[PDB]
Amino acid sequence: TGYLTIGGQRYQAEINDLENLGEMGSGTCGQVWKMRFRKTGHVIAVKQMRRSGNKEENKRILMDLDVVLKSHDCPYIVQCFGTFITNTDVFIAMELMGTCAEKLKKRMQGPIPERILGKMTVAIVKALYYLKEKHGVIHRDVKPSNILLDERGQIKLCDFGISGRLRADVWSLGISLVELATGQFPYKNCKTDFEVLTKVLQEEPPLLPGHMGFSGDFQSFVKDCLTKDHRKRPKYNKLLEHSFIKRYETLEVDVASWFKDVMAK
Repeated sequence: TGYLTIGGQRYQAEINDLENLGEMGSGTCGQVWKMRFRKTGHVIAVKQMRRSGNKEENKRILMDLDVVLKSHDCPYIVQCFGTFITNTDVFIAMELMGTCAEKLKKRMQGPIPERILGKMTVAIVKALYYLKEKHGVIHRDVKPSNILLDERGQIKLCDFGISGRLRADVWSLGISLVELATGQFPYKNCKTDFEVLTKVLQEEPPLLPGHMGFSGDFQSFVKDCLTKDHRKRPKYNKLLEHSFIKRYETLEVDVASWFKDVMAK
């Protein structure tokens, strides 16, 4: 707070040291800017919390930050370099990611390959397990717009603005994987949230289709995530033993190149 820690080293800085390269996200958990140090050109993400802002949004920004600051030892969660508090704003400095999984989907204009989703699942399951085990934290909003990738191949979870302390996170992962694997949100034509809830309860889980070349491992994993009965739905420690996860923990996947190629389309 008032200076930044990067590489485990402290650098004095202030908001005036940064130039604004424009907005990357806003709306649910604050305005996020891409920003650049005026003297070096190095780039970071900066979330801005306005003192005069919507009070509910400010409560979300602050919960998210609380979790990010707690999670400095988790490599699957975006890291915070520090904060600047002015009379009118709070600026939260964070490591810049390349884009979210939702944008990759839209750019791809179709299915994201299993191998990429394998890496993604590993990272995201580990992020959720860390949050749960270390912090008693549940995310409550896992979805492609909250999954961040970069040109180095890294994958992280973000936006814990409505995370609760003390089930359905696993379900939201399963759904996100089906969405990304097919390029179709399985609750596409639902006009209303309540409609989506009725489908979740009344219909069979939206499993991965059988004739797209998905491995049995990937199909099994998704089917486990999408188990409607919570007594049957695996704990994270058991999902981390799943063969799908074991495969991609080890497997060499060039997510970095994949990502650069997609971002060139």
